[PDB]
Amino acid sequence: AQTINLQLEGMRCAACASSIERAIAKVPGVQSCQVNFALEQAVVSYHTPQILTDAVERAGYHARVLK
Ligand SMILES: [Cu+]
Repeated sequence: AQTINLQLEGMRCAACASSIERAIAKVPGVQSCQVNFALEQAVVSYHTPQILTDAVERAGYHARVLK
């Protein structure tokens, strides 16, 4: 697969982590997602990084790919 790391903004509580995890899981192609709450980071494996960041932004959070 391919794996990307995202730096997120706007997570304020566990419900935010859940919303983001759900937004990512509704993206066709995604295989796996983990969120680091304190650091506002996600690691996502998928089968379109722009697809992922766009989904997170639609859920109401900022997202950028880390390189
Ligand atoms: Cu929240």
